[PDB]
Amino acid sequence: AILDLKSLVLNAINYWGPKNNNGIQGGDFGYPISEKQIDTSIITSTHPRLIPHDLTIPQNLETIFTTTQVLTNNTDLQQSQTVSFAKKTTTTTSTSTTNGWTEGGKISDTLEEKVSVSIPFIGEGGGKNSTTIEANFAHNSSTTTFQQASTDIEWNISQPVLVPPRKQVVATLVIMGGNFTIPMDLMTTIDSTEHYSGYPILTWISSPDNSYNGPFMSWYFANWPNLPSGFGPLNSDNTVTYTGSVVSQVSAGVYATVRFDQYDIHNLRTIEKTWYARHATLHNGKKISINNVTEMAPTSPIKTN
Amino acid sequence: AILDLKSLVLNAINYWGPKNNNGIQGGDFGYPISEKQIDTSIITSTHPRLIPHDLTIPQNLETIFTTTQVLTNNTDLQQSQTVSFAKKTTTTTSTSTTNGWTEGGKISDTLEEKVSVSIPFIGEGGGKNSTTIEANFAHNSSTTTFQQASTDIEWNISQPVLVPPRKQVVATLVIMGGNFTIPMDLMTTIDSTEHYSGYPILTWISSPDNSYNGPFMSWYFANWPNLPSGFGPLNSDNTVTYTGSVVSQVSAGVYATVRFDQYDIHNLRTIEKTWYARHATLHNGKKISINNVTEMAPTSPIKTN
Repeated sequence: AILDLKSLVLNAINYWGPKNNNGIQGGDFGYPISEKQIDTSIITSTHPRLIPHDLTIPQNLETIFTTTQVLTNNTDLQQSQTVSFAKKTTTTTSTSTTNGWTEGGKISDTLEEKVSVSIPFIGEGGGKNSTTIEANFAHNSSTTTFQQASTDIEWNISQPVLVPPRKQVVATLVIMGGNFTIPMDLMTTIDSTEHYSGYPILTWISSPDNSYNGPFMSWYFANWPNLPSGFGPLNSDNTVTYTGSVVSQVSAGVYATVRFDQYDIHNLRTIEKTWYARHATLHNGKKISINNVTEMAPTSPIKTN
Repeated sequence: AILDLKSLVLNAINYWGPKNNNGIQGGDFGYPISEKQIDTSIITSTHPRLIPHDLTIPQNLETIFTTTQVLTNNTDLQQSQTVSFAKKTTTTTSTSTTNGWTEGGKISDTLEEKVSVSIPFIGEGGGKNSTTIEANFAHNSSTTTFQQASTDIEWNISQPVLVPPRKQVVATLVIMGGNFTIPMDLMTTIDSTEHYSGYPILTWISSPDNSYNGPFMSWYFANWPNLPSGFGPLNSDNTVTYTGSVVSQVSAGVYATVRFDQYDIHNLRTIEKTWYARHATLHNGKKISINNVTEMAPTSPIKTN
């Protein structure tokens, strides 16, 4: 859930009040105090960090783009030709907070973070592969509403291919992608715009006639016996880190292959020969063995001793 | 357990052999082959990484060192004196592999890694605190035997203290430490000293007369249907990462305080007054509010509006 930090602060104040006056020397604030006697607008959220719980089970992929290039040689000499693809695709992430916090109902501005996430994946025919993708993730600890972010990438594939005399070679680019659900921790640190004696002031406590006030320091929040589980200990700078959580839905292209089909130039109905470029290209630009993502186990010759 | 990678490699070879000869073009290796027909000594373990599963429950501490310094003023003028402590302590870690692997029973050389680990801790009186310690961890994926490592640190505490006329002030240093059990992942990557077509060769397969051989490439290991769970997919460089595990026992000093007791110089039997230095010192050298680790809630004055 999205916890109401203002309510929790009020509850902590009303716990300590009758016991030690929240450390304030003097005053009659009239415990239990009303929410009208505090003002938590000075609370800040700092150092936000998404920490993915990286996927380990190889994920299924689907074709997300396919296109062709036609290469022709109507001469009697073999020609070294070059096939080049340049395709822009957009990775999308949709991130929703499961556990988070808000100061009294306030919705903070959504922030964006680049995060590296593991993408284990299955090739055509069932091959198991591992890679990593860096993508933009939007996040907002104050609401469960989905936060969208886009990351544009470019698939740049260049390939020399030997085109025999009187042949047409068709090159087919296929990009495989998937939809992945990635849970992450979302840590945010509670601090304040105001401090006293080294402690964030989570609110001032006003007397019922608003004539005087005293500060509510973070020590009293961190050490409040009924503090909910997601709130951490006092940090070395007297802030308190909340360990929240999100789930992100990630739609991304993962790898691309190039297939070649050769035809007699006079008969473009019948494929004479088919083969793949020896490497596939990953999202992150790395090249991997084509055998890893197709039904072609790698072969080798015998060696004499 | 410590898996026998040599046995697993043999099993993978004998799975694929009758089906596609492990991709080797020709030869009669006589499946199922004997362990005598392989040699996995070329397998390497690379990129070892300890990844702690960081502790979140604040841990209990005990006094691990205490010493004193005596400051004396037999004059009629207050004196600003300085108390200084310099104490060396040694953090120890003892790390045992739960899940790992060995090549045929071989025990690799133990390696050492500096790792940062979270240390949530409880102060005197119950205060909750958070810190981090960097320490040496020894690790060895090939054996369950404990691997020890030491990390020396220095506690340097310097404090001016105002000593009234005709008083003795005794400064007592107390260092609190604990014993923590930290589970970690231990990732190691399987590679080889030899490669063919971009793939690590996990072994050569020899004919029964040792007259010829063919390479067993990593593709066949990663895609062997009975591969045990800890072995990952093919990486982008055709290696295979094993996700192993260790448990480490960590003995470390966490924080230090300095207490002052004041006596009339003529009566060293009766404490007149006691107070603490306003900050404690952490293992990592940072200073924290003394209130965080003692039974002294922070106080504040009232402010007029």
